[PDB]
This record gives sequence, C-alpha cells and structure tokens, in this order.
Amino acid sequence: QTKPLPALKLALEYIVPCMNKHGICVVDDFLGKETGQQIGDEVRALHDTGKFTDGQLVSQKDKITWIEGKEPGCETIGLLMSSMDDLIRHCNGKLGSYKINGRTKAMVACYPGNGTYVRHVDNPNGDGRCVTCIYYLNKDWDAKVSGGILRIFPEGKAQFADIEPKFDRLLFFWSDRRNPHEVQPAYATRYAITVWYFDADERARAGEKGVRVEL
Ligand SMILES: N#Cc1ccc(-c2cccc3ncnn23)cc1
Ligand SMILES: [Fe+2]
Repeated sequence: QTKPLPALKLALEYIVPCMNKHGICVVDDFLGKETGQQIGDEVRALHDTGKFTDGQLVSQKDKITWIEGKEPGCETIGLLMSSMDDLIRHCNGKLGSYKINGRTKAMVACYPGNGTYVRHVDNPNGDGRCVTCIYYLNKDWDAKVSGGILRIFPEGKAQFADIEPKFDRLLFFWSDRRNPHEVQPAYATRYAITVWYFDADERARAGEKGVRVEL
C-alpha cells in the first residue's frame, strides 16, 4: 500500500524543517531496492576494474573516484545525482539564508573496513560548501558486528546523532563547524557516494572539491 513521496513534499514537509531545526536529516528508502542495487553494482564495477585512487594521497601534505554522471557505466550514479539535485532545488531559498547555485561532482568511495576516521569538519574555512549529502550502498549492514557508525555532534546542542551507513539511506547535514563528525571503526567493506552543495556568496568570497558544477 506504499507510494514514493513527491520531491516537493519530501523537501518542504520533511527536509527543510529537519535541517533548519537539527542541521541533520536522514531519508531512508530514497531510490528503492532496484535503483540502489544498480548504483551498488556500478560502484563495485568501478572498484573491481581499478578506477579508484588511494584516498590518503588526496588529503595529505580508503579509495575514491570523482564521477560527473555521464561517463560509461555510471548512468544510475547520474540518476542519483539528478534526484539529489531535485530535492535541493525544491528546498533552495529555505535552507537557512543559503542560495545554492551548484555542487561538486560525486565522490565515490570504498572504505575497506579494517579498523579504519577522526572528528573533523568538512568545511572549516569557508570554502563555499554548505550542505553535505551522503548516499550509502551497504546491503544488510549490521552495525553491532561491523561498526562504521557515523557519529555527528551538532555544535551547541545537548544531543548527538548515530547514523548507520545503511543501504539506500540519503543523509544531509550542514558542512560547516555546526557538524563535527567522526566515523567509528568498521570491520567490513563499505561504499558511499558524497556530494557537497555550494552557497553562491560564500563560494564567490572564498582541487576537485572546489569545482562547482550546475545542478
Ligand atoms: N559507508 C560509508 C562511509 C564511511 C566513511 C565515510 C567518511 C570518511 C571520512 C570522512 C567522513 N565524513 C563523513 N563521512 N566520512 C563516509 C561514508
Ligand atoms: Fe566528513
């Protein structure tokens, strides 16, 4: 007896108030089992064929790739991105005073899970990114056995959030200092896709994390 929520309804009746109140918003069953397993297979195919780069080489002074959405074998990742963009479009105007004029490409990541991430802020220095969006791909993830919980500590609140990296879960949170977060050790392989959305004013006033594409 079940139906998908129209994006406008999901954005305005849930995402906007959740974000404005808590700065964090979880949406389960975002795309359904079929589209989600297709994304998983595409992500796993990229990994098996050796298209990922060591993530420690990116950050220094996990394994990742950046997906635009139109590449061969990434069609459904492109659809995920379109569906995310639609939600943000229906929100835009009402997520704080942000006006979102773009986003990064999709960061597709494999986290091997062998006791691997410390508390950090995604955007500490006003790099322009205002909303972090993560989509998880781990079928039948059991956190008791496997770990890998994202813990978020909203700043100046007497509460925190424990987000399992669950299949077909879409997560939004403010990328700035409001949401320091850590990832507890994991003991199985994980896949996720992260996109960051840009506020126009902060972006204009400021690698691949600094590349704004249109929605
Ligand atoms: N599944 C899964 C999965 C695991 C770890 C992270 C990860 C790594 C490093 C920093 C960071 N910040 C927020 N998530 N996250 C993201 C997704
Ligand atoms: Fe993070």
